[PDB]
Amino acid sequence: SHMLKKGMTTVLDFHPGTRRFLPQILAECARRRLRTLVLAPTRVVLSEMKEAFHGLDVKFHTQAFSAEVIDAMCHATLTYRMLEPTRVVNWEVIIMDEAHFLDPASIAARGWAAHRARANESATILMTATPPGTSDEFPHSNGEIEDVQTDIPSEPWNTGHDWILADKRPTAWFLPSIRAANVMAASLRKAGKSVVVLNRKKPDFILATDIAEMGANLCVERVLDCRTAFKPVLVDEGRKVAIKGPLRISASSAAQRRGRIGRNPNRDGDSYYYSEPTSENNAHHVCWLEASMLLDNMEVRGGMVAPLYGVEGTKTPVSPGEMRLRDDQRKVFRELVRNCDLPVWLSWQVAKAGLKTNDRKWCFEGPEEHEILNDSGETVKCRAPGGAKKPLRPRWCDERVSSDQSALSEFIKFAEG
Repeated sequence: SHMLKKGMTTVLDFHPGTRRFLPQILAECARRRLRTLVLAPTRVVLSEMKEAFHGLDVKFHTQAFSAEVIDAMCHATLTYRMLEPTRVVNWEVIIMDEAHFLDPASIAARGWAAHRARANESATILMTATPPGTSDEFPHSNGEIEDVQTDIPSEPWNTGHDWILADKRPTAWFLPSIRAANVMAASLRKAGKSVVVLNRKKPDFILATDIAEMGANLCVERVLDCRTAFKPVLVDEGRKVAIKGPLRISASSAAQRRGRIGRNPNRDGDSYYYSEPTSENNAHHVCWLEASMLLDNMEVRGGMVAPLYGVEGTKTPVSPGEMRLRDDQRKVFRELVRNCDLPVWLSWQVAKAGLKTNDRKWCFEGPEEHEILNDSGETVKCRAPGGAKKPLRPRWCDERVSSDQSALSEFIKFAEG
């Protein structure tokens, strides 16, 4: 009942299925004239807020926050302004929608918002059906759900899975990779089905690798779940970032994938098919340390140190405050992540070293074991600073910059300029 009181932290575990409650809690924020911050996990959810808030006086920051008692923005848009030594904003209420996403900016924002609550500067409200620290693969739903443990193919099949296409309800299918989704998509369309592939009108199939691109608009009665995903994992005693998979997903991630169906109280019998078990052993995933780096470098009133939120403090391998940088170090760290589209972990390695954004030498002073290949198997090479064609070796290896042709291409454009 004291949601909007400074010092209060409140988790709201509404059944899935932004359009009803959030407009109301913002209204009382307006009547109380409390400076409110509304955080969204994705640009999709942020756009749905624009429609849901049309009768409200809310400032949306769809690109930057460089300047109305309610502010609405994405987690990343908040994290990156906090990386600058700038004017602190006394947000008295902080509301986070879908406070369960596990990208580093989302995690660090939870610890940031949770810190302002403990510091008595803000009231913090987290909204998610799967709060952090919950590990239940089958939580409550509005309508009853049919759970089925069964073998689900990852590649197209010519025998033994009649039940998939024999069901006619609109279906969402979570697959390990976009490559698998694209391959599967063509095989389902040659089978006569309508397919839509979500990536960076009702189809018979919607294929995606996560729930990030899915708004509340999506209408689906059945979910197939490979329950796997590739992840950026820390390897080699934590001095390299490698991509590994297909790995198991956590119980909350499977609960969120399953949460796409069962949203109607009137409709029972929605079906969720899965095979793989889940796993919570993910402390070696790089996103926790990347969340620490970000949070241990976001501006806070008083310059104080904050741990990650709740159970997410157990997952990070460092200790609160450990990844803080000097301001001159940090501005390269902020500039490299924001405008050069480089992984958070890698950008922190250059800032701890002391190099500068326009200097691209570190792309070259690396050992040959750090050399990057291509899809055809050859070793790529590009222009070093000064026009010298010198070989491409990162001083710190982060396999995210060479995961596909699109990655190392744009990583080369970073090396050349």
